[PDB]
Amino acid sequence: NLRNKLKLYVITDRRLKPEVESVREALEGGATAIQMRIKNAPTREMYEIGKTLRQLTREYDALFFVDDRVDVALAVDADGVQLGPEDMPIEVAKEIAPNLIIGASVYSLEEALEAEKKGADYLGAGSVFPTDARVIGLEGLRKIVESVKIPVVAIGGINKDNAREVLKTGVDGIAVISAVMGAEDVRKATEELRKIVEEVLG
Amino acid sequence: NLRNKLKLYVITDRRLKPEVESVREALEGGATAIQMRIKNAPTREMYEIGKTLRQLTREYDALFFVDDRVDVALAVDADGVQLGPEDMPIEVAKEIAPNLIIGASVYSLEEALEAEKKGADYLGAGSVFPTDARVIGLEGLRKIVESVKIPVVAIGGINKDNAREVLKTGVDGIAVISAVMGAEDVRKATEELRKIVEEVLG
Ligand code: NI
Repeated sequence: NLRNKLKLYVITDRRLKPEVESVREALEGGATAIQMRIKNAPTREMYEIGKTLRQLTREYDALFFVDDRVDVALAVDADGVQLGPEDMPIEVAKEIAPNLIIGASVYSLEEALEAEKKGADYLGAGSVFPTDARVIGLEGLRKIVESVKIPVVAIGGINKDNAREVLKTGVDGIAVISAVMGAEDVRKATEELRKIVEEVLG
Repeated sequence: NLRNKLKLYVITDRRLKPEVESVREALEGGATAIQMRIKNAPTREMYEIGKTLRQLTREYDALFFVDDRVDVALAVDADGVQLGPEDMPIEVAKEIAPNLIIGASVYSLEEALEAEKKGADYLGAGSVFPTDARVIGLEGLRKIVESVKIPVVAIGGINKDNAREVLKTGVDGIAVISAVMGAEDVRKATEELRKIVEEVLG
């Protein structure tokens, strides 16, 4: 279910590659979850791209999340929304969007446990490595994993050279941006990471 | 109902004045509707300000709208959302937020008729005068008024000097930004406009 489909979590970055093409390649390569993350674009544009990503993810039986924007997630029938300290409070998103899966970006053990208490469905725990400027490291990531019962996706500076050490901490998934989106060959970059995920998680 | 509460429609602009302070003064001055219009702030901030303006508007029995953001409108229990060409499509907004009043920003007769057809509850028809920079003029405003059955609020370049001529096109209300938010005394500017509105519309 959710826990399994969070294993390889790929986030868009139009600074690096256009969303639709890059998501297609990531999905070809074995991404199990996609997050649309668009910093500054009109709502209509977010909606149109979101509709396309919702179709592609469905074609590959992948989960689809939108960063921040609950309106957009609702409008495109996304599986969920990712929420951080500058976003809609968890309890409020839950009220207005009771069927969305809520991911919470957390940067400390206190924040992890609080997000879980407020009803987050999974955590994005970071930043594991330098990339909020807070860096939790492998040690901090491991402590969050040990303390919470909801799924935990590691994030922050994760790539093929460190993915194994990250996955050894007990997380359910890794989230990547640059490692995939900034690659010369997006699909191959994703395949390399998915192999490591399969190797460590089983 | 809606039609009577659209008569003096005041829109925020933090480029001129902060929202909470200025909305209090406009409500004191007789604004009947307030629209929160914030560019480039975090969702958390939009939510916090929205909650305050929701409370304020209720205290003065004024309607409360949010520009663009259906998520924010839902989260703060606003009365409605205003939607333009770069925003969520009307039909989609109605699907995800079936209890919100929908205002449509329209800049032509075709846009007016299409928005009404799609189920807009009222129109923001403009720009009447120079202040999306499209200008429709008094004749274009009148034509819209003659052609649609839903309430029409005029917008764009409106002030105490041209407000009567605008009101004589048959609109249900006037929307102002600079005339009130750019005034030295926000309350007094709003009082003046409200009087003009009451005197023409009766
Ligand atoms: Ni390909």
